[PDB]
Amino acid sequence: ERPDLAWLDEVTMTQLERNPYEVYERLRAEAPLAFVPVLGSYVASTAEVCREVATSPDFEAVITPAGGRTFGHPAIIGVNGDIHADLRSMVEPALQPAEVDRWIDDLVRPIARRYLERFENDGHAELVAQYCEPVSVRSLGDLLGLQEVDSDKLREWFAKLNRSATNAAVDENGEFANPEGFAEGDQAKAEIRAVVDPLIDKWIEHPDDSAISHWLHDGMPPGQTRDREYIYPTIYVYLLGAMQEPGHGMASTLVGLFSRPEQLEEVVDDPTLIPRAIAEGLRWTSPIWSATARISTKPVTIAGVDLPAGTPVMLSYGSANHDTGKYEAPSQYDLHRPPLPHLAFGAGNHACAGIYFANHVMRIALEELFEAIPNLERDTREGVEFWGWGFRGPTSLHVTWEV
Ligand code: HEM
Ligand SMILES: COc1ccccc1O
Repeated sequence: ERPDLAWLDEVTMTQLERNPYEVYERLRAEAPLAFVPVLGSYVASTAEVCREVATSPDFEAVITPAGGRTFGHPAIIGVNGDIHADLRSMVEPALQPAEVDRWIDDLVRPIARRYLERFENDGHAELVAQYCEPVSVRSLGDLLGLQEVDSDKLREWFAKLNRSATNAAVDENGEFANPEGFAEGDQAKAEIRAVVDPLIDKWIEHPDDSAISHWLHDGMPPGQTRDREYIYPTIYVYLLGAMQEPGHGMASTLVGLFSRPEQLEEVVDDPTLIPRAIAEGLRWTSPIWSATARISTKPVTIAGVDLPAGTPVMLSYGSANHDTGKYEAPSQYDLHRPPLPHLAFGAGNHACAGIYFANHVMRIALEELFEAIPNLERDTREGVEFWGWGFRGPTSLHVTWEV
């Protein structure tokens, strides 16, 4: 235990979920690599340390403890070597930029319009539930082959998997403090199995253009498919973050723009600025805030800390994206910040595989929103609360417009 960091013993899991930025501002200054007792792990808080660990030859991926309890093996985020190479080859075809550009407009734009048509003349909406989450899940769900799974159900599953995979608190002995918090993750997985097993049965015999059919068949000898137990953990990884994060990025970008009314006006007037607005939104409130980790494979010294082999380090990219070595007043959303590197998609061989797709989902969603409701305003009678340490985003976004 590091003596000058004794204050970390009193940091709680609830504090980090409600708002992790004050604790992490101290970590960035005091200890860029620091052991946080309630998380049971070293955490990397600065841009230099996160990028170093994520790209180091002396580290490889490891799943967080609660992530492992939630996803099992081989989750694409938690494995390395030949298995990781295979799972990357499995997921990459539909995410290739030239491929996304073929069909992303015809996928997302009619989905955004469908959800907008439900409320665009109301004069009020809660955009997280009514727009950002539905467009995110319906887009990806259709790409995957889950057309028949309602957006309400996809939203419920990612919320249960989020809480399970971020159920990280440990007690004085390093044991999970809230073991009952994994039960709703187990229940989501059981429901997913009941829906998806018959789809896999069908795709094995009758392949189609759905992404999960391609995960079963691509790259395989004739008449063979990847075993469903081998792909289900990556299906679960998708049904948490890939379903959740484009909605979170959309919504955080909107909260940021509302916080800078002159910048919201600029972006509504000039939608070619939407990609810049989104990149700043991701830096400003990173959707994947501290959900992944790496483990040393040899003894290594990082940020002055001598780590043995086998040491996990959580990558708190959402903190690294407020590093004041890189950014001026990072807690302020600013469209006009210079377009600098950021870590909201991670780094290294385990960096996000879906960046290009995700950026287009968020872009098309915001384009359609501002076209439909150009006089959109935040409802300032309602607070926006952000929640989450592992995955972070606004829990609601009440808006109003003159009808
Ligand atoms: C704005 C939305 C998104 C954000 C901010 C985001 C961010 C991230 C981050 C931070 C990681 C971990 C990287 C690391 O540990 O260094 C990651 C991993 C990953 N993401 Fe994205 N993600 C988003 C959307 C998506 C979508 C929509 C997909 C799929 C269609 C996707 C697929 C993946 C995959 C497959 C991985 C695992 C990569 C690996 O471990 O090799 N992401 N993402
Ligand atoms: C793409 O989904 C994830 C990325 C990182 C950690 C958990 C996820 O579900």
